[PDB]
Amino acid sequence: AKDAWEIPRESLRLEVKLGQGCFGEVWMGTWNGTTRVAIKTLKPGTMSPEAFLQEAQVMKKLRHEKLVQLYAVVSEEPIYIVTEYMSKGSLLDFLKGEMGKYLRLPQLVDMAAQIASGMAYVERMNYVHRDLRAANILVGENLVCKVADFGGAKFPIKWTAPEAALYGRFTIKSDVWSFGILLTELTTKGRVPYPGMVNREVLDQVERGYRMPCPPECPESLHDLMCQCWRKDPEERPTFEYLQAFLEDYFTSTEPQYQPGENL
Ligand SMILES: COc1ccc(Nc2ncnc(-c3cccnc3Nc3cc(NC(=O)c4ccc(CN5CCN(C)CC5)cc4)ccc3C)n2)cc1
Repeated sequence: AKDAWEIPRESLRLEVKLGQGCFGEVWMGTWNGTTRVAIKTLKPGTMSPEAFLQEAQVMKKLRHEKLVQLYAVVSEEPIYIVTEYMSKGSLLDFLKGEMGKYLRLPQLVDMAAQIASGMAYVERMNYVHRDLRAANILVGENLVCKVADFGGAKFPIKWTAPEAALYGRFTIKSDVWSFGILLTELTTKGRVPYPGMVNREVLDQVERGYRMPCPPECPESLHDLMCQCWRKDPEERPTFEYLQAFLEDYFTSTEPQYQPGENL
């Protein structure tokens, strides 16, 4: 006796290795021979089985067309987590790669709108992401983007709100700060934010009120949105609901005069 999420081990086929960790592996493959899936492995005796199925428990109560969807679990060791497959890989890779170069503002704002949509769901459900950035966004056909999480210790300090990096105060509002940084990533073809700066200068500078400038060819109105996401006070930051609707309507309500340029 166990979950309706459980599947028989023969229904899974692991076709292509998408990468490795110290806790296991991730593969693209097939489920019931018909459906393309992403499959995550737990190397047994390298981390708690309970600690691995934590994610799966969380992903069970999560269901949105812009969050990576859990498909199934093999909940006894060797454990397996199975999700939908996103054919185009990370937004980060997609932005810097050969696709990057044809993306203009209308595709990029649309992508931001989807991510804001997935995040407004996270907001509605009172969850926190904690590592929102282009490396945790997945791209599918048709420029579908979805919010993922691939997993102190380390720090993506550059994407992380000050009250979070410094005192561990992670909220939906610290995700909003990150979303602002993700907007720069989307407008610079995936360049690392705060160019030339290192972690300590970023922390020193942002604390004194430095904010990245408007990217080249990015409308000021979009840079203003970023700046609202970067307000010193976490509660001055807007909601993802606001963000989602601002970006959906962008080319009618905010930049109706927009003309394509060289990069954006
Ligand atoms: C060329 O290169 C590639 C690479 C990838 C792909 N296509 C692909 N499509 C699908 N998934 C993967 C994928 C790749 C690598 C690792 N994981 C992947 N997906 C995946 C994702 C998850 N989990 C999540 O995304 C996730 C998302 C949100 C949450 C919410 N929490 C966040 C944490 N908070 C503190 C609480 C709330 C929790 C978990 C679990 C299991 C798997 C297998 N790749 C194609 C080509």
